[PDB]
Amino acid sequence: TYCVAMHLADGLVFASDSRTNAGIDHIATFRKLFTFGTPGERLLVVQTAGNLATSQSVINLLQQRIRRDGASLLNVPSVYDATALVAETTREVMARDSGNLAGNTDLSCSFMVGGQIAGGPPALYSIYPQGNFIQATPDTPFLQLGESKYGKPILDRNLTFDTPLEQALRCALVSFDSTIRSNLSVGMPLDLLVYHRDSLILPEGYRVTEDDAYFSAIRRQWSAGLHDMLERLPSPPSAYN
Amino acid sequence: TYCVAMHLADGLVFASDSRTNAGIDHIATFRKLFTFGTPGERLLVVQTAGNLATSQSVINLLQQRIRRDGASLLNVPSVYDATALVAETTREVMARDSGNLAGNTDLSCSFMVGGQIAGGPPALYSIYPQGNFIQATPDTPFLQLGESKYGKPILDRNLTFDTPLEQALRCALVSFDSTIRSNLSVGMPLDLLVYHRDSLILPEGYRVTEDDAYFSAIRRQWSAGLHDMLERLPSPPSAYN
Amino acid sequence: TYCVAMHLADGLVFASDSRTNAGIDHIATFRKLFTFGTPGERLLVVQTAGNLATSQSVINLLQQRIRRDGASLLNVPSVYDATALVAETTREVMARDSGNLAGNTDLSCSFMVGGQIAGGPPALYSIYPQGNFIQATPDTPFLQLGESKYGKPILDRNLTFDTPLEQALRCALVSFDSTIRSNLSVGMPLDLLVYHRDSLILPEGYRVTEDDAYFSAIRRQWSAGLHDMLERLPSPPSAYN
Amino acid sequence: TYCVAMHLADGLVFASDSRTNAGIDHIATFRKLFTFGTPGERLLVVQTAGNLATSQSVINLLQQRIRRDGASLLNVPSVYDATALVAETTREVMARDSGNLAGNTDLSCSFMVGGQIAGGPPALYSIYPQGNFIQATPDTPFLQLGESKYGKPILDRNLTFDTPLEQALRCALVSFDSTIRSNLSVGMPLDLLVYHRDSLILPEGYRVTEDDAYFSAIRRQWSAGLHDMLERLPSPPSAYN
Repeated sequence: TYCVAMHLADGLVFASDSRTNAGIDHIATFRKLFTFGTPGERLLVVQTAGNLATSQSVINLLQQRIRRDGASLLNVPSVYDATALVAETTREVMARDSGNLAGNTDLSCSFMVGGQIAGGPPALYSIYPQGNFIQATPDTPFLQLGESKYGKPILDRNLTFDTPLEQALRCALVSFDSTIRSNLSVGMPLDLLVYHRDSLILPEGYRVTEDDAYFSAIRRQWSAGLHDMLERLPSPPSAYN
Repeated sequence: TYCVAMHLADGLVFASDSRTNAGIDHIATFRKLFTFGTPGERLLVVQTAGNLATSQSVINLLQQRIRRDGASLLNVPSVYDATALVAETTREVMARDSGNLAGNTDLSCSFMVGGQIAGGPPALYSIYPQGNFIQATPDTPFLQLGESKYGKPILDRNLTFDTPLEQALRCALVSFDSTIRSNLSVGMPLDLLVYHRDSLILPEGYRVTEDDAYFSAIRRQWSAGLHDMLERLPSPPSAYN
Repeated sequence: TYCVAMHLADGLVFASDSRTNAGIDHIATFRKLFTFGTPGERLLVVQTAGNLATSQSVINLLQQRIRRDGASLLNVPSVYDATALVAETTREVMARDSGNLAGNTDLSCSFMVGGQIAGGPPALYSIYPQGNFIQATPDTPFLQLGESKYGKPILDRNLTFDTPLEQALRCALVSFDSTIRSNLSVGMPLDLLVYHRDSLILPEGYRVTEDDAYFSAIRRQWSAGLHDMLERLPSPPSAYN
Repeated sequence: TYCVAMHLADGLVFASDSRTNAGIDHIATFRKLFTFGTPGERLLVVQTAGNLATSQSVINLLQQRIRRDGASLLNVPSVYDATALVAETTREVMARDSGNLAGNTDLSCSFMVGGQIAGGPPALYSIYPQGNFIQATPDTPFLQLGESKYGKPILDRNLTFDTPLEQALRCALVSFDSTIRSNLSVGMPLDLLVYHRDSLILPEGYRVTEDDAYFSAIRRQWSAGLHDMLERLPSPPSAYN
């Protein structure tokens, strides 16, 4: 479980893995990036991390309620209020499943909610286990969920509010490369989605499998590059021994 | 997180850092100085300190509500009432996020609200974690938020109601210099804003980065100065050993 | 005294004369169209007809109270509530000036209140002498105050919800043309204001004087037109004598 | 925080310190003596003690309302009614700030209100935390707020209704001397005001700083005096051991 989302000058970029702890000795693939919207009016993306049961219930309820007269991700007036609604829904799910039977088992999960609603700029939020959330800004334009320390440095080094989408995406992919190599809880397939500021369309998004020609290639290149750079760095002086 | 605001004879000066505790192992840059107003009618500045999620929500709601028929920072009749509105909004945010899920986590934050509305003098208030507030006066013309003990002495020593703006700003910068050296929770970039009494314009404000020529220079000078004065102070008499 | 307001698909159009009965042998010019608002958040227009003293007092109190912590035209959450507030204020003024000293003199006046507040469509109301009101709709998209029968037919004939603003304004002007010719209590200068749906700006509005090139011209063309049509109408048959 | 006020045959004398508890680790200077009036018609003085936020709000509202059609310190018909108005205002402030958010924090404060309105004698009242008040009389011609036990004896010993103003003031200063030495919560600068019975002018008042020549001198003299008297008092008889 590792998710990243970026809010940049030109729009939004989302990327999630799929490897999921579904119980003991049951590791499995589950999508962690979901889209919602009406074309020409709004796009919203929700990413998930943490307890599967909880996050599934949350997503499921959001879907059921879309087709119902009352508060829903399709009528909510701002990306803020969408984020709040997700949080609200999370609280509701935690209330029900909590009891003596759950015991000390940890039901918490976290989300990212981003997108654009007609008539206001695109936005991106991250909801914490405890249900309070923060918004990405130009000074802090990307947010992560899950197992994210491994792939943070490359984003810290290169990403800024002005990074174009194609390059941000690329950057995200390298982030996943390092993460996958160094932590087995993270794993392919990946799910990506790129959204263009003010387009107000629902992009289809894309799934990166094991076999993906492009992702295989940039991994091979990135390795060769790192290995090169390392050999062509100077040796430590006398002093260092 | 360290913010300072001054209300002086000639106007207002505001300065904030940007380093922000956004969770465990996630320290990040977030603007802590926000401006609002209509040119020729009003300027209001809000500074933030404390819990990111809470303060962000508060600022976000104040922005959404500006573009809405009802109480807002643009229609409020006095700087006092602006301060009250911020506080009012804070209460509202605390009410919603509070629950079993937050648990013992500390959601409190503090604010400064200052500026000028057409037809009355400029004013500056500070709102405490508990939602009650105080007003800066000629006898107590500056107020601080956050991690402020480190840089308080220089202000206590030099600042008064009659200090001109350029000098007050300079003074503030030295305050930040000492603070940054002695406490890692405070950090650049800094955000400044100077407002001239009765101008009723929205100044663009200015951001001080790591690279800033002027700020680098006065830090280097101030160090040299202190080091000099210290060596040229006399030795303690016989008595002291 | 003659005022017209229209609520159309593309926005609002307001127009008022200025000739005012201010006592015996004291006929005078007074503005009867007043604007209020905060740019990017709301526009409200109030038009007046009836007793000068009363309407002036009403408008004056609304202005004073704008700059005061409490109910005011700037904080009121809807155009409806604005209208209600105006009415509320009117009642308050009538209560105070009523007494034995006024005697049988007629202190009543009427108002139109229209505009747009952020987050809801534009609206237009008319308040009657007795303080109860009605709202213009697509089927009845214009409302009049004062001496309005003279210029009603041209509006009834041509104006509809879908009439564009430039044409509605033109239509209003022809309404004033006929009125001014046929009733001395109505008189120039006129005051106009056009507001574009969802613009949320405060238009400067425009004053039509005696000298106005455009208004002089359309009056001259309209006359010539009417005179033509009249001569080219057929004669009544034998039967009619 | 220590304030004294005296109502004497020749007029009124007011004196306040300025040291103020404004939060934890934030002790600061705030004026605690405020004047109001119209020359040739009235003088009113308000002194404050207790919670800063509360008292500031009270004073602030009294100022705002002076410039507004309704009950205010400038139109109120007697010093009594002025006192009542201050109390009334205090209640209003306590009502608003009270809630769950304040919690158990202590928002109370106390005031003195004294002065003279044309056509009646000067008067002096003290308002208690609970909003009920008492009036100084010839038999009890001074009243204190704040930390007042330290400097009470010198007033009890020497002050009476017939004490002239210059001597009463002097007496007050000695009161502050002892208080300042024995309690750190009280501190300079001090603010004084002397008002002459029937003068109906607004005296400018005077601020006593750390550096004040006269106050430094009488402190030095008073010390020397006390030390002298003490050494020249007789020894206790045999009996006492």
